[PDB]
Amino acid sequence: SALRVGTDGIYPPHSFHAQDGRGELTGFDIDLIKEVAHRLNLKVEFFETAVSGLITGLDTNRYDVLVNVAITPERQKKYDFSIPYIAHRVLLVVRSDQQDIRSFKDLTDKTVAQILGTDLSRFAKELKSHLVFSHNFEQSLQLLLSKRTDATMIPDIPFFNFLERRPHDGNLFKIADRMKDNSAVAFMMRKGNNKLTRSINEILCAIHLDGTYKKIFDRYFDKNIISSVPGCSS
Amino acid sequence: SALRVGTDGIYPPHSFHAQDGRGELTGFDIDLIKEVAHRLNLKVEFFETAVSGLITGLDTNRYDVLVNVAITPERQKKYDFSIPYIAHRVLLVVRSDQQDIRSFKDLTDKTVAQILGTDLSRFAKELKSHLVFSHNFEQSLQLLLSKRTDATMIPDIPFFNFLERRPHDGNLFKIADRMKDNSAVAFMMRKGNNKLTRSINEILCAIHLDGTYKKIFDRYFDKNIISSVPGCSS
Repeated sequence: SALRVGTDGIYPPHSFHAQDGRGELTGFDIDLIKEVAHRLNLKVEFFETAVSGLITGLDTNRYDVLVNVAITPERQKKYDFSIPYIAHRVLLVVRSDQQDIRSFKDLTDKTVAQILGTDLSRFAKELKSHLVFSHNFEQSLQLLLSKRTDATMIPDIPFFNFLERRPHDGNLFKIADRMKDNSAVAFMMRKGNNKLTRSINEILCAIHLDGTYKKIFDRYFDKNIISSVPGCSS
Repeated sequence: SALRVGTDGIYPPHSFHAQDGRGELTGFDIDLIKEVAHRLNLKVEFFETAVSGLITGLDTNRYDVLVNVAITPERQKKYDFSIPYIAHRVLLVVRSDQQDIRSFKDLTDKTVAQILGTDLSRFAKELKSHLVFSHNFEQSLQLLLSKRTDATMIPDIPFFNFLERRPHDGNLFKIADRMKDNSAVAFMMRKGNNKLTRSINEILCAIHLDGTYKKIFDRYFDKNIISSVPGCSS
């Protein structure tokens, strides 16, 4: 009777602690999965783990659901996904006065802040960038400001949240490039609980249809900048 | 050897026969499921079936996949769905001379063309319209133009396709209302069909990532008018 959810609560606006990190867990993905659980007549339990350990807790049955996971073919082979519930676009962020980075290709031989254990850290490695590993988005941006790194590839959702919380810091950063396509994000689960997946999917449609999706979406994000996914019918 | 696909082949641009009905099946959804099948090393076999029998056909095990199905919570209770591959927006279309229909609510006691067996048919009956049953979108619009009905609730994809083929007719119609959300569209399967579903999903991700999705989409649709879904990551 519990839905067990793994997350790292240092990632606003997805998953963070209220009162500048001192209070209860909150965020878009948190609110959404809690609403799902309640509609399934389940209590939600959260577990907080460093990002580089999130998948292994799922693998070893410490919890059942991971939030905010980008869908990839390798993941689809090994895990089950909900229907997508938001999308992000990857941005190439540099200091506002940087002049030698105009594309993802220019990251070769440059120093780049990425989160250990992520797909973007692997892409940076494959580009022959020089990586400095950060604990989260905030730290990636701070490494860029301090000049430890010259760039960071960061999804739009957290970057724009950063700009809303710290608008006077905005002038220190610019977007040099961005991926041509966005990427679907879903809840990720172990293979072999079709029943749970379908139930989550069903409730997600209901949440779109009665306006609850929009209410949770508008609590965290600006619809002029961040993409939603399509709604449902019936 | 074969992927068995049910479709109704009088629905451009989704599924239709080349050379004015005489040639091969083609269309956005057709090309896409053929490309999926191809990457799975399967031959495709199409079972042409009227809209009113598409979902019952699937119940009846006459084929394994249905194309171009809107996701709804009732459907997700009973069937499996792939991740969404396109979205449509339901429009309320009337003649440009109509004076008394300004919302979906105004369809009570009006005569409306809808297709037997669809959610929009059911909606029309709930509103207490008088229903004139159409056999496809083309006939829904012709019933409207001929004044045998005063409205049809129709998705944007086929409506704009109609205008594209009749480039001087835009002024014969107006959109009086539209649903507040667009609607996710996916492949539908019998429940239990979890390995086929996974396979289709991994393949859909691949098609987005290598640009093939964009290629098929641009073949049929104007991206300034029709919504796509998010891409994937790797």
